[PDB]
Parts: sequence; structure tokens; C-alpha cells
Amino acid sequence: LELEDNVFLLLEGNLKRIFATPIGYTTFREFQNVVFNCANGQQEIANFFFEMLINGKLTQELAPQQKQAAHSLIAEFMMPIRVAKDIHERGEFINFITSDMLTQQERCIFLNRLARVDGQEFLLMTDVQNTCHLIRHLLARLLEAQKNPVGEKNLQEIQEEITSLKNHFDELTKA
Amino acid sequence: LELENVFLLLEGNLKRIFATPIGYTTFREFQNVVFNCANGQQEIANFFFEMLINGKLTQELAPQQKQAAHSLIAEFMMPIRVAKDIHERGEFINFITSDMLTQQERCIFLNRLARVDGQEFLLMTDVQNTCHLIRHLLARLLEAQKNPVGEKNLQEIQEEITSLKNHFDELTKAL
Amino acid sequence: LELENVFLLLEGNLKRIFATPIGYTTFREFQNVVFNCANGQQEIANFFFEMLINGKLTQELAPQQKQAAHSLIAEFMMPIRVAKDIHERGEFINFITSDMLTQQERCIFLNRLARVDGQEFLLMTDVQNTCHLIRHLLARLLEAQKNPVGEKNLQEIQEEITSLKNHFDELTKAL
Amino acid sequence: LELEDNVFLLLEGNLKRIFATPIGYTTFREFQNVVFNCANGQQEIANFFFEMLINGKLTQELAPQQKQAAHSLIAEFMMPIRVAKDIHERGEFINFITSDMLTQQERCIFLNRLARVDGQEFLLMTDVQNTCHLIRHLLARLLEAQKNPVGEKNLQEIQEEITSLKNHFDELTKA
Amino acid sequence: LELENVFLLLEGNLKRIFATPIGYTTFREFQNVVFNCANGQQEIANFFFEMLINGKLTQELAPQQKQAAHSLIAEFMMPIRVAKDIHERGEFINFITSDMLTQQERCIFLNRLARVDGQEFLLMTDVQNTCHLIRHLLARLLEAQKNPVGEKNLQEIQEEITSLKNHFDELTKAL
Amino acid sequence: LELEDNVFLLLEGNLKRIFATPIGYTTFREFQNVVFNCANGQQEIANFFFEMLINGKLTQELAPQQKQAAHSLIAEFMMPIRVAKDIHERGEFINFITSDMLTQQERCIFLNRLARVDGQEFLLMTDVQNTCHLIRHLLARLLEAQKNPVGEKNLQEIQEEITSLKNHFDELTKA
Repeated sequence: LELEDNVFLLLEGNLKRIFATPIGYTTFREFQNVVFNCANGQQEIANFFFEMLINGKLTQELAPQQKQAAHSLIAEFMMPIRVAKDIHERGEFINFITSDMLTQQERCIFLNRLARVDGQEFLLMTDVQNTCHLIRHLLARLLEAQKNPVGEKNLQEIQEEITSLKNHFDELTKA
Repeated sequence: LELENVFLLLEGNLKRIFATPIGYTTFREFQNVVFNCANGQQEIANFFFEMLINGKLTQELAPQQKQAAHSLIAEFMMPIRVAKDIHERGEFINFITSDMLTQQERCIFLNRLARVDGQEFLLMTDVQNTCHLIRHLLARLLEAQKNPVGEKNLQEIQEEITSLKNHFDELTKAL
Repeated sequence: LELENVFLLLEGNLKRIFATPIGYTTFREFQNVVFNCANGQQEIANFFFEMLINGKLTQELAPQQKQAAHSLIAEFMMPIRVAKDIHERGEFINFITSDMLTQQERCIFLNRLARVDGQEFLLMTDVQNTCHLIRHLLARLLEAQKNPVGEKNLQEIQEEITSLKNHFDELTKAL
Repeated sequence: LELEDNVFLLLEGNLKRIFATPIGYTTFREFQNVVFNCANGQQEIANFFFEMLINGKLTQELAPQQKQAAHSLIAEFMMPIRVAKDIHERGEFINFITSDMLTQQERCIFLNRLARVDGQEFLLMTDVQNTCHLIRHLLARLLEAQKNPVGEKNLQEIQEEITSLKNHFDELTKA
Repeated sequence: LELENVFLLLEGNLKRIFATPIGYTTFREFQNVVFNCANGQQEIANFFFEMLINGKLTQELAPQQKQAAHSLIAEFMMPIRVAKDIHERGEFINFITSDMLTQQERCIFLNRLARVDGQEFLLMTDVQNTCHLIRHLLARLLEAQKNPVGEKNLQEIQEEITSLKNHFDELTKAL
Repeated sequence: LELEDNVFLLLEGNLKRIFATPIGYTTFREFQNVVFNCANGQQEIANFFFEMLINGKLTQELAPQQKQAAHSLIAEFMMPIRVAKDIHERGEFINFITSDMLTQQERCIFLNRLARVDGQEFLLMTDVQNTCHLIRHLLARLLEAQKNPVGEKNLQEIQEEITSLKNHFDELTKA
């Protein structure tokens, strides 16, 4: 492989540009387009940068200044690229939830925040009854998954986590 | 009370403010409209509020005015009530749907959460995510139980908690 | 069938769910409302569904009930149909507008894309962007043509494709 | 120019802060305000940092530790600043589009994603007929640009790209 | 003019386009609907536009058609006017609310800004933020005063400016 | 404290991941969860990383390679973490506003952009009268704050900034 220093520099500027705005569902494909543009029709060069930037792996010896630049690109871009790829694949999946209990009047309510893999969040208020209905709805859904052969195998994989839920619930009912 | 074609002018104004999505300012924009149509007079405004919020006519009206009044009530009472609801509790959960899908040996759920204000959020969960969400929400019920107000709330929904019992039983047993 | 003031209670409930923007949960929220007004009975629910979805009364009603029924049909049949449309195809394109502007020696277009669900997106393009978008979309038609199902779809719209012909002709010739 | 090391440090913290959240339409102006605040009414200091951070150019010799810090600031912030400036100028222009063909039933449809320079994206579904109508609409718009003297010159600039579109289309029609 | 059940077909179509939130394309979508119902004829379209935009019937109609026409006017004239307003000035401020709260020795305000298009934005300010915003806006009035057009605008609102005077007086004096 | 180099590496990857998407209201809590996971139930390790990453302070001597990694983590993540914490606390507060005056026809209007601490922005158009009404509304709000003991103390703190507003306004009225 014969690369000029200029390629690493141009590639860095282009990657800095695409990652300057929020990662979205087009970002992984936009990154691939940047690599292909840089490779200029040379599959071996494209693959070199994909291995480097997607896998953090250097598939040939580089001269010291280029090796340093590759390490810098890996450090700066590997995770954001993997997150772009993740969003492309499963950006709408739940990633995190927070809840803050507020006690007002007679009533205990929760300010819940739902965050997805793609970073979008949603605020949702629930009182204690809403919370119970939400739990029942989600349990009803696992019970339907359990009838299906795939769902059944998925549930058997976390059988310990399920038995625990029942524990926590038995703990709530006694009190 | 003494009133002019106030009903038609009230109508045109209510049609305008309700032609766009109802928001958190809409109930107050409505009050401002009523105030303006009453020329600021509190007795007349109150007559309109009773009519429009509670559907109650506090005064006999000539046939033509009475016809317009019943029309305003049919057309606006519920949207006004929803605007007040949103002002008060717009961020609370209102509805949830889930569609079960099977992708790559995984049972997954496309959930949609809708609030009182009509905003919705799409959230994907797999079986393990669903279990974690349930654990999270259960923990909130436990948190409420430790707070004197929340504990009273829980005591009011015994039939709700028993329902969670039977679902938890069915799931654990079926595995 | 035996029915109570069910029409008025149905009305108030439909007015409430349609007072906020229609979303992807709205058709299902409607079904739940009908179910609840029918006290769960499938024959009564079906009577309401025929009435409200298809505008068909499957039963003679006293004058007062019949009046309320025609009113529910006029007020809700189309919003119900749109809610079902959105549930099914809410993300599909519905309308596009373009306004041509001239800025700094450039012809530019302010495009607005609107979906079946009513969400809109503003997108600016210059002449070269517009050309690239067209090239992209053309490539999709070529992609569909390589798929046996897509190829059948294309064969159904011969008059559409000829229209593209005449536009392409006019443009190339005029340059 | 007489700068204390403290200025580079304070400037870095302030820039890190403003770039911690998504770039928006106010971000370039917010950056200018940070520079002016740091310059403290000294135009020569403001200009030094603007040349450095907007143009990547150092307009006077710096001592080695400050030169290193300037290079670090350039590497970290030059591209995001240029993107902020770009968004300020043309954030609503199209930047990228992806499409995924889905074959279901009899029908080939495309899940399109529209991304703007500002990073916002929009999902749009199209079937084969929608795609054709979109193409015709966009061609109609170029034809109107062609009547206008500016638009005509813009089109002559990409005359080769246009002739190519016609090619791709002639290729689609034969098949 | 010669017309068919055009009123009912017009009705169903208007009900459909107004069933979703009004957007920036809605007025144009309406015009397209009218065009299509008129079978493209400009005289018939104009009859519908007068009826639907201005509430004016430019033609005597049989009792049944006349009834349908008055119904279309009552149901759609205002939403059409709002759609045109939005097309023209959707981003302009329409309403603002503020609720004053006290948190941690601070007086704070929960402000909500609503535009002509119905979109809203929540914005918190403390006392100093509120002062800065006011200073900003005052500076804009000063900017307009330096522009010959803006200076004319200011001269038209003398009673508005005096109101700012009395408020400014009350505040400074009370401190 | 006995940490393996692997901990710094794992921690960096996890932080890079969470900061790859827009900071939101859950991000500070997500960061705490990452630290606790890394500490693996060891409060002293959690506190070491919290002091390091929240306060930029190293609470024990590290070997040179680990000290270098800690400095790198501080440089990369301290500000974004502080911004996450800020958003958690006051993300909805105003952060910045820009205005651009547009002169069209007889009329001077302003394209205002409102940016919050959380990075969300809102575009709002105002003409000269809207601007005056907005000022009056905000002054009315400060006048109400002045009646309240807390608000009064807040206002006394910026008494100089208030007197200045009055100045700028007196300057506008003379002209």
C-alpha cells in the first residue's frame, strides 16, 4: 500500500466534519462514503481504513508519522463510528431510564426519562396506578413472547432475572 | 346580562385558537379570548366560562342566541377540557401500544407511549430490556412504599397489585 | 341490539381522543373506546365499528339515537379513517411544495415534504443538489427494476414513466 | 501581543463548554461572543484567535508552550467552528440521503432518510409511483430554474451531470 | 355554474386534509383539493375559493346544495384562514405565558412561547436572565429606530412605548 | 488504591460511548452508572474517578502511564460531564439569543433564535409591536417578582443592570 501523508490529513478533516453534528441514522453510511471517496476506487485502501476505524486494527506496517496519525484517528473516531453503526442497527432501542419521585399533596408521582440508543429522550409522568398498569402491560407482553418458540428461548436465557422480579414483587406485596 | 352578536365573534375566535394543535398555552389563550369577548367584565366572562367549561347556561337566551350557545358547547367544551387537562397534566402517560416482532432469533417489541398532550414516543425493547424496565418500575413502587404518601397510594390499588401477582405467577410458572 | 345514552357517552369520548393531534396510537385508542362503550360485547362493538369506520348503520334507531349516530358519523368517520391510515402508512410521503428563490447568483428551492401523518420537513436544495437527488431517486427506480416485485410495480406506471421522459427531454434540449 | 497562558486555558474551557451540546444556528455567534469576551475589548487579540480558530493560521510567533496549546485548539475546534459557521449560513440544505428498499407483498417500497447540513434528519417512505412523482416534481423545478437567467447559468455549470441523468433514465425506459 | 354531489366530495376531502395538524403545506394542499374538485376549471375553483376563504356564495343553490355549502363554510373557513396565516407568518410569536416559581432563594419564571403555527417552546429565566432578555429586545428597538422603515414602525406605536415607560418607572422606583 | 491499566482503558471506551450522542437529561446519571460499574462496588474507586472527572482533581499519586491517562480523561470528559450535570440541573434555562433584522416592504422584523442550556433552540419572528409587547410582559414579570421577598433581593443584586435598562429605554423614547 502506498499512501501519501495528505490522505490521513484529508480523511481526518472529513471525519471531523461528519462527526461535528449529532450522529443520526445516516451517519454510518456517510462515513462509508467518506472512506470510499478517499480510497478513490481502490478497495484495498478502503479496507485498510475500515479495519483501522471500525476495528481499531492496522493491517500493514505504517511509517512512524503515519502510524501516529492512525492511532490518533482510531482514538478520535472508532467509538463514534461504532455508535453510528449501532444507531443504524438499533437506534430506537431503549438505552437508559431515570425516575425522580415527587411528593405533592396526597400523591406520589414519578418524572421518568426514557433514553434511546440514538440519544433521543422522552419525559413521561406516572402516578402509582399508571406505574402498576405499565408493569402489567409489559408482563402481559412477556407472557405472549413465552408462547412463541423464539420468545421462550429468549426468556429461558434470563430465567434468573425473571425469578428475581417475582422476588422483588413478593417483597412489595408482603408490605 | 346584556350581550350583543357576541356568540358569533366568540365562535370565530374559538375556531381560530383550536385550529392548531392544543398546547400548554391553549387553556390560557382561551381564557384571554373569553375575557376579550366579555369586554373585560367578570360577570359576563363567568357566564361564558360556565357555558364553555361546564356546559351550563346560567341565563335564558332568545332562540337564536340559545342555538349558537348550544353549538359552541358541542363544538368546544371537550377541547377546552382537554386544554385544561394538558395545562395540568400534559406530560402524564395516556396510552401505550406494543407490537411483537421476530428478528434474528430475537423477540422484540415496538412500543409506542402516548401522553395526555398527544405527543408520542417510539421505543423498541427486546426481552431482556423489557425485564429491566419492569425491574426499574417495580423499584419505583418500592420507593413509593417507603414514603408515607406513596404508601397510602399503594393501599388504594390492592386490586391492581393482585393483578401483577397473577401475571408474575403465570410467567415464572410457564418457564 | 340493546343500547342505553351510549351515543352521547361515545361522542364525549371520541371528542376527547380526537382533540389532540392524531398519532400512531390513535386508531388503537379509538378501538379501546369502542370496546369500553360496548361493555366489551363484540356484537355491539361491531355495530359501532360498522357505523364509525364504514358509515353504515346496521340497525334501525329511534329518531333521537339515529340523529346522534349520523352526527357521530359526520364528525368522526374521516378522522378515524385517517388514524387508521397513519397506523398503516403514516411515514409515507403525502405532499411536497417548492418555492424558488434567487440568492447570490444561485437559484435555490425551499422544499417542504409532508407525510401522511402530517409531519413536515423543510429542505433547501440548489440546482446541483436537485440534480443529485434526482439521480439518487432514478437509481432507486433502477434498483426496483432488478427486483421481480419492483419490476411489476414499474410496469403498472408506464404513463408515469413517459411523463418523466418528456420532462427529461425538455430540460436537456433547452440547454 | 502579550497573552498570559491563562488566556489559552480559559478559552479552551469556554470552547469545550459551547461545543459540548449539539451545534445549532446560534453556535457560531456564541463562539464569537466567547472570543470577544476573552479579548476584553482588544480587537487585535480577538483577531488573533479568529485567524487561529477559523482559518487555522497563527498571525504571530508564540512561545513553545503557547504554540502547542494553539495547535491543540486548532485541532479540537477549527472544524466544529467551520461547521457552526456553515450551519449559520446553510444549515437547512440537504447534506445526504440514504434509501433502503423493502420488498413486501406485491410491492417494492423505499425507506428514505433525508439529512440536512445541520444534522437533522427526516424519514420518508415512498413506493415506486411516489418516487416517480417526486422525480417529476424536481425536474419540473429545474425546468422553471432554466427560464430564469441565474438558474440557466447554474444549469449550464452542471450540463454534464444533467445529460447523464437523461442517460440513466433512457436506460430505465428501455428495460 | 354547472355542478354535480361535488359538495360532499369536497367535504370528505377537506375533512381528510384537516384531520392532521395544519402545517406550512396545508394551504397549498387545500388549493390542490379545490382544483381537483373543480376538474381544473378556474371559474368553478374560484366559486369554491370565494365560498371557502371569504364565506361568500357567488351563486344561488338548491336547498340541499345550499345547506351543504353553509356547513362547509362553518366547518372549514377558519381552519383554511389559519392555514393561510401559517403559510404566511407561521413562525411569528402568537402568545406567551409565564408562571413565577421560587426555588433555592431564587425567583424563577417558567415561560412558554407559542407561535402562529401552534408550536411552543418552554424557556426558564431567572431575574438576571429576564433583565438580559429585556436589554436584548430593547437593543432591537434601537436597531429598528436606526433603519428608516423601522423608525416609521416605532412612530406608529407611541402608546405602546409609553406603556414601557410606566413599567420601567414603577420598577426602578420600587427598588 | 490498586487499579489495573485495564480500568482506565475500559472507562475511556465507556465514556466515549456515552458522549458520542447528544448530551441529554439522563446523561449525568448514565455517567454515574458507568463509574459505579467500573468501581464494582468499591466506593473508594468510584470516588477516585468522580473527583478526577467531575472536579479535575487526582486524590492519589498515580504511576506515570496512569497519570497520563487520567489527564487525558480529564481533558476529554470533564467539561462534557459538567455540562451534563448542568443540563440535569437547569437544561431548560435560556443560554443565548440571536436576532437578525429583516427589512421588507414597510416593515422591520426580527428573526430571533432562543437557545437553552441543553442546546435546544427555537426560532421566533417578531415585528416591532410584538417586540414591545414582549418587553412589557417581561417587565410586568419583574414587577411581580419585586413584590415577593426573594424576588426583591434578587433584583437588588442587579440594581445597576436595571437602572441601565431604564437608561437605554429613555434613550429610545427621546428619539
